[PDB]
Formats: sequence, structure tokens, C-alpha cells
Amino acid sequence: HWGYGKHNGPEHWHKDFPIAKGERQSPVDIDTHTAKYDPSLKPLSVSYDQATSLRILNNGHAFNVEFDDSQDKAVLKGGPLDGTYRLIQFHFHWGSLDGQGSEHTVDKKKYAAELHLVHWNTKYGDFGKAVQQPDGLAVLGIFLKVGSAKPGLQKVVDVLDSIKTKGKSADFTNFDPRGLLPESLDYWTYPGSLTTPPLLECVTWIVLKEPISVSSEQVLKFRKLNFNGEGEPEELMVDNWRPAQPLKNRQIKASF
Ligand SMILES: CNC[C@@H](O)c1ccc(O)c(O)c1
Ligand SMILES: [Hg+2]
Ligand SMILES: [Zn+2]
Repeated sequence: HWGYGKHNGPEHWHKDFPIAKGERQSPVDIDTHTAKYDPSLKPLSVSYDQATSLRILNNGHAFNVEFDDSQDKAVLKGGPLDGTYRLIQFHFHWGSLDGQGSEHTVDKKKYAAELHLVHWNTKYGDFGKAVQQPDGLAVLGIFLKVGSAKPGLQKVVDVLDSIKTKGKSADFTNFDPRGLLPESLDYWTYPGSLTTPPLLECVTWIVLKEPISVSSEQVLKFRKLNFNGEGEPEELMVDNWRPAQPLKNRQIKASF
């Protein structure tokens, strides 16, 4: 199936998922001098106080921290969004080296990693129906740079040993995603897609300008994870990012 290798990577995805070459694919390069301040943007509202994490899963491409979305708890609203979007999961994309890993880029700059907090529009009842809609999803993107450790990330880092290989999962309750946010909620926004097959064009992207810093030791543990399943030859889970895709006359708006 699809992956990130020479033979199954982003360059191959279009064969099974023709939308890979579509009109609103992600990620994209954010050209800071082309993005326009949008005064019609409402303030962004990130309400994660009542968030209920359930478990962490290695799915063979990344790891997902999943949340209970059976009622309005962790929600994203405001900014470019209309209505309420519920947090369902978060995951990261990262590199084999610090100089690469992020999916979105800023004036062609690649960060060491990128965090995606995935939310679905409550108007559509559930995630499965939301991904059939042009405004079905909102993803909050946060860049990671290597520097000081991120205290709020360590709980995730420590559990990774227990989910080394494809298909493994661990109980992961009472994790607070507020510990992953930078200070400023300044962002760029554009209409786009899921960055993994099947690459569905249902996402309002909200990409925070301010990166969070994580320690070299924290990122190193991400890189210890495996793409393969248990008892299979070791394939380190690294460089699980899609590169920047054509903007196609979409407009990136800045909140600041
Ligand atoms: C339904 N919740 C989405 C999450 O579990 C998810 C993450 C990455 C994927 O490739 C995928 O098919 C699903
Ligand atoms: Hg869609
Ligand atoms: Zn992602």
C-alpha cells in the first residue's frame, strides 16, 4: 500500500488517489509576502480544557493520539471557521534530520516536524460524513523546531516505546493538548486537503506562525518508531511528510 518510500511515496499516490493532482491539495509553501492580512477573520478559539484523550496508535505511517468526540469537549471555532469543529485526533510528521520534517513550509523553510490537530465540523454529525464535505474538517498545524524541550510533549514521548511497530496501541487518557500550543495563535489559513491518502479536499487549514520548540532528545525518540509491524525487518519511521504541492491560485490569508 501507500507509504513514504521510493516505490510507494508521495510521487506514487496519484495512481490510487487521482485527487493527489487536484485543485486544493496540501501541504503548500506559505509565501509570507504573498499572504494577505484578512480583517474579516474573527479571533481563533481553541477550547481544549475538557479534552478527553483515549489512546495512542501506531498506524504504520505515524502515531495518532485519539480523543473522545462523542460530545462537544475539545473544540476549534472562530478565525476562518463557521460553526464548531470537534477534535478527533492529533499526529505529527517529522524528518530523519532536523533540517526537514514539516509538511507546510514558510518561505521554503522546512521545520523539524509538524503537529496536526484534526477537527471535524459538527454540522455533519460524524467524521466519516464530514470528509465528504468541502468544509468538513479543520486542521490546526503547528511547526516544531529543535531547541528547548516541550514539557507538554514528554507524556507522548515516553509512551512511544510501547507502540514501536505498526498496529500497536496503548491507553492514553488524561493527555492535555493545551501543552502543545505556542503562546501566539497568529496563523495563516487556506483551503486544502488531508496530506495522507486519500488526500480528501475537505480541510480548512489553520497554520500557526509561532513554532513550538522540542528537544533533540524528544525528536530522536520519534525517530525510533517503526513503519513495519512487529517481527518484520526494521524500517525507521522517519520522513513521513508530503512535500509542498501547487497552490493553484488559492489565496493564503494571514490573521495578523
Ligand atoms: C478517523 N480518525 C482519523 C485517524 O484515525 C486517521 C489518521 C490517519 C489516517 O491515514 C487515517 O486513515 C485515519
Ligand atoms: Hg471534501
Ligand atoms: Zn498530518
